[PDB]
Amino acid sequence: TRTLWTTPDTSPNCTIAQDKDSKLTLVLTKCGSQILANVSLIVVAGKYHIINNKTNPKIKSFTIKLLFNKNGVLLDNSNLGKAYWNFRSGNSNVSTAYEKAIGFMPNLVAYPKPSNSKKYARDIVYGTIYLGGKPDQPAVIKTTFNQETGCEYSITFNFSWSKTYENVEFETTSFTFSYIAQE
Amino acid sequence: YDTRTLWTTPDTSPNCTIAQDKDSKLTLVLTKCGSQILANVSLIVVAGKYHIINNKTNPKIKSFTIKLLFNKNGVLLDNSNLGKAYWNFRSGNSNVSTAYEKAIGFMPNLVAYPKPSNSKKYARDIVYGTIYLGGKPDQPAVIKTTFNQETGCEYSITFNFSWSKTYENVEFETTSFTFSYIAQE
Amino acid sequence: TRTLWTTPDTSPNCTIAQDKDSKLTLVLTKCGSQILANVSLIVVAGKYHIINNKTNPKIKSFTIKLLFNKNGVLLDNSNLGKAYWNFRSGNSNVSTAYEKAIGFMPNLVAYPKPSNSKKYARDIVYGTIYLGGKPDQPAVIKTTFNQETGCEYSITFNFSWSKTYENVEFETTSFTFSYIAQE
Ligand SMILES: CC(=O)N[C@H]1[C@H]([C@H](O)[C@H](O)CO)O[C@@](OC[C@H]2O[C@@H](O)[C@H](O)[C@@H](O)[C@H]2O)(C(=O)O)C[C@@H]1O
Ligand SMILES: CC(=O)N[C@H]1[C@H]([C@H](O)[C@H](O)CO)O[C@@](O[C@@H]2[C@@H](O)[C@H](O)O[C@H](CO)[C@@H]2O)(C(=O)O)C[C@@H]1O
Ligand SMILES: CC(=O)N[C@H]1[C@H]([C@H](O)[C@H](O)CO)O[C@@](O[C@@H]2[C@@H](O)[C@H](O)O[C@H](CO)[C@@H]2O)(C(=O)O)C[C@@H]1O
Ligand SMILES: [Zn+2]
Ligand SMILES: [Zn+2]
Ligand SMILES: [Zn+2]
Repeated sequence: TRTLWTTPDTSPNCTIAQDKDSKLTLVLTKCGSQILANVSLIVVAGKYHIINNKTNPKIKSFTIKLLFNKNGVLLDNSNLGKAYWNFRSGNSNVSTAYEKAIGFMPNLVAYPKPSNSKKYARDIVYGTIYLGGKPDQPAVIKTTFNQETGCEYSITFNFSWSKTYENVEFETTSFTFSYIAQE
Repeated sequence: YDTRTLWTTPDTSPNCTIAQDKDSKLTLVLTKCGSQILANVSLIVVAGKYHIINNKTNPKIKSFTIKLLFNKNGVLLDNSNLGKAYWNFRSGNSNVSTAYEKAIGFMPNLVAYPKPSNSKKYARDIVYGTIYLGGKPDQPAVIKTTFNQETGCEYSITFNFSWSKTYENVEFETTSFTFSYIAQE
Repeated sequence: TRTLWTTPDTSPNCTIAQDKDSKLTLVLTKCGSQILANVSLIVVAGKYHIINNKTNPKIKSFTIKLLFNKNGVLLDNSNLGKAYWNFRSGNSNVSTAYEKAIGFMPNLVAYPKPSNSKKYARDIVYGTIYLGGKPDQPAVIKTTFNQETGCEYSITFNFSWSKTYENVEFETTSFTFSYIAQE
């Protein structure tokens, strides 16, 4: 129960533009009050698989959202599929879907839901990853905690780039970050 | 201090003094993962000289420092910029009710990061990161964290915030950054 | 056995271009399914000790390799010397070489060895460190998992820079990252 993850294989588990067009590899490891997170993305098909901004000047970003209920269970309207998001067992998952993962949720006092109170930037982490592992192909991964509506907690990953990439496949290096846990 | 968390609490009540009393909330979370401490930090400035940055009217205002000084037992000293009242081991979204007396396992390692001396000062006692003001991607600032370089204490963690862009009336409140350091014990 | 490391003093323990020309400080802490890593480097002598790209325009990168066998034991072709890598015991290392550390190896499903199949970028993490701690002296540390031959697992650090440095001592700030563990 110390690690929630997508499993480390490369089987598509995420829908960005079309069904199962990407494998989001996400590992959440609970280190007490902080969750240590490691993430990467491989797009395998669809609109975001091969980026060509000469042809499509406007395709410059996309978002992957993980929505969770009060028990920390993933809601089906998340881009990530519920099928293989579970507690780890070896290189796979436990046989049964979990019913509670509140200790992996982002803290609501640190990262409040939208309200009419002042919105602070501490609920965002910025990182840079590299497409195809090439140092001159950076893309920004912006992670935001608890800013989606229709859920009790949320983790969203926005990927964007500013260079005019020509036939660059969207598959990334890995990024680590952490966040304060709800409990 | 097996896997405990030493923190500032996650609320937004000012707990730090940069230029004037209680002008900011430093949110700092230190979690012990054996020989390394996993740290998560962000800063909200609410008043004073560093609250709203205008480098067109004040081009020389480009950096400031927040210092956490600790004694031989890992206890935070009162002359640190961070206040002592809400820096303690975590209990729910708050702190345990007794001030801690020992936290040596959360201190930066003295062999990895020696106190100042006339021996060579190696760069490994610094970690650099970039955070963003207001969560805007076009508003970077550098957070430089240095271990054990202050005097008047046994251990120290110093945060230096600086920026090179010429900001015009930009509120200094930041995104979060994670780093780790080698623990003393 | 929760931390494998190099002792964080300044005694040389690594051979880049000549014997014991550097001190790699590496700490690997097992946080369950993820290893939390912290690395820095001091070059004390030889070719990479003082960088002068006016004198040597093409000296712009070097690599430090850690190669491990099936039991997670460091192999002698690694740049890091075997006498310097062991589980922590206070501020030093245990007195006898360890026999197993498979739980510290980079996961082979997440990071496969080279083969005929498509190679994904998720087996790389990029970071930037700073020479002499100066903010205007960045160098890239690229860390790759399980891409070397002659071993069962590997962690390799490639240090490179794009600026023309003139008489700059190669000793760095520290970088943290994590990776998915084998067991
Ligand atoms: C710690 C850090 O982030 N260092 C940066 C560094 C500093 O921001 C700068 O030296 C502070 O004055 O900048 C580096 O890039 C320089 C580069 O920055 C671009 O944004 C700008 O468009 C260029 O004109 C040029 O200034 C540097 O090498 O000094 C990068 C380094 O990582
Ligand atoms: C992994 C990394 O930090 N990548 C950098 C990248 C590399 O440092 C560089 O390409 C060598 O591999 O540099 C990036 O920035 C570039 C500058 O170094 C260069 O001076 O100017 C470029 C544009 O003219 C560019 O800005 C890059 O290639 O995009 C930034 C990237 O994070
Ligand atoms: C979150 C992050 O990486 N932010 C970058 C920022 C963004 O990449 C960019 O604003 C998105 O469009 O870019 C910064 O640097 C800019 C350069 O990428 C650009 O080519 O030139 C700009 C000046 O005209 C600027 O230098 C930025 O906006 O400051 C750097 C920042 O870290
Ligand atoms: Zn593809
Ligand atoms: Zn304000
Ligand atoms: Zn010398």
